[PDB]
Amino acid sequence: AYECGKQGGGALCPNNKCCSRYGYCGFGPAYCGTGCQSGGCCPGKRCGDQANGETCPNNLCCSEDGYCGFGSEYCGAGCQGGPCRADKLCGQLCPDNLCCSQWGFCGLGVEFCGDGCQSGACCSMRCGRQADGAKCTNNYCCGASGYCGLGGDYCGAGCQSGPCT
Amino acid sequence: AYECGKQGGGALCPNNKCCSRYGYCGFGPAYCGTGCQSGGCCPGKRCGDQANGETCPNNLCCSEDGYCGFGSEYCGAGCQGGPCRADKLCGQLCPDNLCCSQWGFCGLGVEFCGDGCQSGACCSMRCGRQADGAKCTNNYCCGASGYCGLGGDYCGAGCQSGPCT
Ligand SMILES: CC(=O)N[C@@H]1[C@@H](O)[C@H](O)[C@@H](CO)O[C@@H]1O
Ligand SMILES: CC(=O)N[C@@H]1[C@@H](O)[C@H](O)[C@@H](CO)O[C@@H]1O
Ligand SMILES: CC(=O)N[C@@H]1[C@@H](O)[C@H](O)[C@@H](CO)O[C@@H]1O
Repeated sequence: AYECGKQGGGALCPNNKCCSRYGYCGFGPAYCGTGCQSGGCCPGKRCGDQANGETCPNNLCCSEDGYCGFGSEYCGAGCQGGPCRADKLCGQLCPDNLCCSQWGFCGLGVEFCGDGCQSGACCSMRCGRQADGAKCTNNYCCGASGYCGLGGDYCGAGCQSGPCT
Repeated sequence: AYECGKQGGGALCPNNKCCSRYGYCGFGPAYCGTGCQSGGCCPGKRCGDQANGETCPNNLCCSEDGYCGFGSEYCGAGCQGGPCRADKLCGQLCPDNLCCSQWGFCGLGVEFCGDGCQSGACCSMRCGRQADGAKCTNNYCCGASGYCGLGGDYCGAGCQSGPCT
């Protein structure tokens, strides 16, 4: 019956819906208040230096104060994670599986994850016996066909390297 | 069994994991490629004026070209949805259940959702008998104890107004 959070296999709710302490999605104090696991919690979840490095769920910004949210107070000056307004440098893996572009910035989409992607959720990174025994980054699995990724297709049967099986 | 997407009751994957066309979470072409439903799809999902006004899942930015991603190319100049680097005004709902602050900016966290929150995922917006008949915004439900929210706790038993079931 569960939808989200520790009860629901770590799933997130769509459209910033809060995951309650009990593992269901909604808005209002029952969901977003005490025990809120993810989504638009109020107050925001604790993040960054103020929670042992933990990033914000649902790609929220981590404020200078170490709360999760959106707006200039969270993403602007002093932002310490999520889609901060500042460019995010890498080369230092990108947080939360963001791609590190060939030019050393974090992002998602083909400019980051496509040609020249260094690490993170690259579109098409080759590995294993199809790529000279090359390893995957980010502790991803090498799939049977010698592509990097995660999930059963890469970590399951035929997995060559990384956290197989 | 299913984790995400249409098969998984609309759930998102954590940490920008792609939801495959079959409703499981992963990375690599099988998850992020053709039929990717959410997460760090490659290419990015279509969005905004190239997708009938659909917003990006997982609070990705919608680029001026109508793709979902992160980085300056997506959130910077031309950004048409998600956590764009530009401040977002409201007064005129916010997208994606973001709170419209008392000052007329969209965001999440207490500065937006707390005291003076006009609409969206407000922390504690009063409604119903306890608020002299006041209506919720966003087509939220007014719960039994007179707060605005969504989910079973608000739309279910005791729901006073909005789309009660
Ligand atoms: C794909 C990539 O890494 N692009 C970056 C861009 O995100 C960043 O804003 C800019 C800063 O000068 O440098 C590059 O163009
Ligand atoms: C395309 C898609 O649904 N991929 C899933 C994969 O994520 C999952 O972990 C595995 C176990 O069922 O096999 C599937 O095909
Ligand atoms: C809580 C709130 O609405 N704060 C906004 C801030 O997010 C925005 O960047 C600024 C623009 O001038 O106006 C206010 O300070």
